[PDB]
Amino acid sequence: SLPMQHVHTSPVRDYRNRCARREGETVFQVVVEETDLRVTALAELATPMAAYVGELRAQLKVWMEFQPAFRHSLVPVEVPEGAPEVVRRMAHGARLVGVGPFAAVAGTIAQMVAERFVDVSPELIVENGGDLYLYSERDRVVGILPDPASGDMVGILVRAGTAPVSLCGSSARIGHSLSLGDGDLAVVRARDASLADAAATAFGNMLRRADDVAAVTERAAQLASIGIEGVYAQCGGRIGIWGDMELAV
Ligand code: NA
Ligand code: NA
Repeated sequence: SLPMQHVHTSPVRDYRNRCARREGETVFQVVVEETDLRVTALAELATPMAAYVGELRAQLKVWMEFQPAFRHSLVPVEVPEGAPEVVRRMAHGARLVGVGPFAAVAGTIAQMVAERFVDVSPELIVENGGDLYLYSERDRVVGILPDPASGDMVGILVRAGTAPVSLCGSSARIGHSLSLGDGDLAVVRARDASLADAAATAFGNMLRRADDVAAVTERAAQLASIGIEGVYAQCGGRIGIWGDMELAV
């Protein structure tokens, strides 16, 4: 789904120094209730991946029973050391940009699923709605939005060697207004998907009019020291880009 879909290219860089074993990439869907993943891997992992997602989901359900204000908080929430990993990572990402833990759920799940299986699939792309986690040794292009006029896809380049990384977008579907120029969208790049996902929410919230685009790229630049690597912001015909954001068309 757009935004954040792997788009197939032949790479200019491909630091896999062997390419025996695995050039064959498989693509499958992991669906567990309302968590819906699209995965590109070197092995067939749908089954163990659904079991793992099921488990992360159970932990959140249990944590929500214990901390009733967690699910709908619009502000940072304190969590103890004994809390589940998924809960702690979302809470931390949300606290860095001053939003609620659930603003980081989808990014957190994509990165954790990816971390759990990268050992058996060193090429691995986990797409969770508008959030995407990538491990890779070649150039990869992550599609953001189509250009209706051009007739084709606009994406962000993740150069070989720079993954693992998150690309997290402020909207999950398109959209209905969502295309190049048209419709509000923030996309955030960071190693920590909890931060990228919470930031995409914070930046999304701040995009109300054209003039807000500059407030987002400026704010993203302020957040470089806590992990923010780049931002793409679109609103009201204005497009602003900060940091490590090279577009491929
Ligand atoms: Na997507
Ligand atoms: Na978010």
